[PDB]
Amino acid sequence: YEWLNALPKAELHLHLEGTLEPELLFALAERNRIALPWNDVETLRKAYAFNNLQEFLDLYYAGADVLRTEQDFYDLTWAYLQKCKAQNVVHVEPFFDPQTHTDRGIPFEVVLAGIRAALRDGEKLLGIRHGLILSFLRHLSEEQAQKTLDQALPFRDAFIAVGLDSSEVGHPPSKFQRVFDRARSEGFLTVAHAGEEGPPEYIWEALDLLKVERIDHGVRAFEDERLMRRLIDEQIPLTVCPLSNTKLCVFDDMSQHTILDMLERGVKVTVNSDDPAYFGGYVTENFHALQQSLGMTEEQARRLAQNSLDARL
Ligand SMILES: Clc1ncnc2[nH]cnc12
Ligand SMILES: [Zn+2]
Repeated sequence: YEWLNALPKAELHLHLEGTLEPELLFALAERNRIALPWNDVETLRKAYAFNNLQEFLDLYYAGADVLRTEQDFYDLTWAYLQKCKAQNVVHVEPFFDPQTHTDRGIPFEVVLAGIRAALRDGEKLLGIRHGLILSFLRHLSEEQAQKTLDQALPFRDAFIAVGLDSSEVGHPPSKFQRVFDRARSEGFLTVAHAGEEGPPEYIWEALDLLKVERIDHGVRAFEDERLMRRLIDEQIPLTVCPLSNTKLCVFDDMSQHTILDMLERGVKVTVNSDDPAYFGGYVTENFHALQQSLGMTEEQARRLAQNSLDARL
């Protein structure tokens, strides 16, 4: 572990809202004077049992209530930048979900201020380079996304890419092709969750329609050889999330996980923690689960760590 923790890494698939620890959640609630459904930290922590993506999501959004002030968004981001320091993540390209917050009345500018501040502290004090990614909520309309992109236009230099998360199945990338088109046009790079719960088809759609620069998750590509051959050939990065997939039941066990398999095949896979407060591990704890349940070698360790550097935007 300490050896794994010492490796230099990049984290390219990480949702800031999913770094919200039960302890922080209770504290922000107290500061904001909010009566929580949950009786204590322990009761909330026990609630992190999932049978799929949605059950997690419903919870994950409920937690966003305590996020209300610039200082809230600072605290959340800075706490994660500190974990990055502990685990020697020297670089971050994190997600946030503007709509989760703006739809609750919080001004877009407040959300951004607190995160940006934290990120500045991250680089000047911690030596952590960052590339903020703005994610669209895919269960919601393209209209709503467009409205969000309009909010982001004045801020466009704060974001290296637009992303796409939330309930994957039944909301294909094609749903958002116009806004993504428009985003690239306004000079955004792009990325997307594809093939977490949804079919490989969604991953071709991400590559070709949404013109992503990397596939987030992407594990279900394993069912599609033609796709595999493309991944391997184009060296398109995949931001894979071990704990997330186990917690969400994408795999029934860590021993069933295919990330090493892909790696030995030449796929440019990376190790990321995704929603660390909900999956019980930051990036180092992900590498470690690989070692424990799949006898990952120090060899493959260094290799996955290096891909995360290579795949930076
Ligand atoms: Cl991994 C993932 N998939 C869909 N929605 C999400 N929100 C935070 N992480 C997410
Ligand atoms: Zn994710």
